[PDB]
Amino acid sequence: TLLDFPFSPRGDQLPPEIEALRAEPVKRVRTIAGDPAWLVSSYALCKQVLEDPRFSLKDTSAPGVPRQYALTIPPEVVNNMGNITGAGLRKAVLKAINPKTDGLTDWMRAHAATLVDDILDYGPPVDLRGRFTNPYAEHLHCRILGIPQADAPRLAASLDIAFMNSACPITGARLNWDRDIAYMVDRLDDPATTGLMAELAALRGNPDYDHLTDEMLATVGVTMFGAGVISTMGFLTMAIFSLIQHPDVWEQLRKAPEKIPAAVDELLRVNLSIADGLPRLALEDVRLGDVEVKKGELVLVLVEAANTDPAMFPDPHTVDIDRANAGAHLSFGGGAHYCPATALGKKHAEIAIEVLLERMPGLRLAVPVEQLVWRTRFMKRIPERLPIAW
Ligand code: HEM
Repeated sequence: TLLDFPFSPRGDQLPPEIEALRAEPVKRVRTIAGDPAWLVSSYALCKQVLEDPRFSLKDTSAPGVPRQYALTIPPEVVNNMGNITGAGLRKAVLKAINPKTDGLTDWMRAHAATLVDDILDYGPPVDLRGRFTNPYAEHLHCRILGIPQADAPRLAASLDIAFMNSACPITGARLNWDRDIAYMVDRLDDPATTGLMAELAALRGNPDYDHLTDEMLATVGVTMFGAGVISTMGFLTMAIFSLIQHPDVWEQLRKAPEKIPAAVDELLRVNLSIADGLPRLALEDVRLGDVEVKKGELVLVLVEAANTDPAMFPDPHTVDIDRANAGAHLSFGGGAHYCPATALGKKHAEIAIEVLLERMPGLRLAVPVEQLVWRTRFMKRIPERLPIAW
């Protein structure tokens, strides 16, 4: 029957399957859920799908439609950012994730210094994921949300199930969802709560927002923490791994730290942290390249193939931190559903790389690359541990 998608959980190299997709930039695949989908792999056609309102994100959660994998979340939260905007909270949300809000940029530089010094004090080797990228990501999201740093562990423990890419519903996902919601409701009335959750609590009783239940405000906190932490931890872990795989680039940034912002664009382009496709349901019959896509069919945007399309990025496998169009990568999506937290994502990664170059310039892998354990059937490619020495 059909070519199975996805291809490999290994994040050390592009799956070999990508090369054969170049002759068939729209190809029918069988998904994890066992459903047909169109896998789109050229930069031009991926951009077209992301920018065209005939390709719906919201409709991928409708009942009975072809799926990539099973939902771990209630259906209505697939269009989270739209339910957020619709409810009048967009302003509060966009403020909390702005890296210029309440000294957030200064806090990230300061806290990254603390986490790396704690690692330096213990000596090598350490698991960089467990001891740096996890807490750096989780603590950022505790600060944004206004909840205690000490609660990061209970909320992060959910994400190993929440972002699974499973053929079947997961009983653990519903139990974790209900527990994290109940926790976030408790934070609304907690006198200690600050940040986004304190601003969301304050809207209650404001006549305009009588439609906003405690569960609905709690949904904003839970989904922001989950999406934000898995994305920042996933990307940053694999951006550092890419710098370990390209020591010449690590060395360019040691001598030229002013190039770090541009280097993060080029790492967004080549990193292999995305293990799935960006899903869209066709609202209408659309010709996409050579393929007549039918109304109600599932389309998957393959970011890692788009970002290495030589038509758009000549010499695509070269990591060039001076690449003029590095910024045109699809790793933050595009069109109506473009990541709203790109300023924070970039700044978070820039600062971590800056602090590691300054305080741990001899950073290297502590194990043979083949001894990494790649997480299977998960939305991200990540090594369970990233053992490093210096
Ligand atoms: C740091 C690296 C990050 C990466 C690589 C990343 C990547 C992405 C991508 C690819 C999408 C588009 C999904 C699609 O088109 O179907 C997206 C959307 C989104 N991201 Fe990010 N993201 C990052 C950080 C964050 C953070 C820190 C937050 C914090 C709250 C966040 C919240 C969201 C939300 C709510 C959406 C949905 C947008 C919508 O439906 O309009 N992201 N992200």
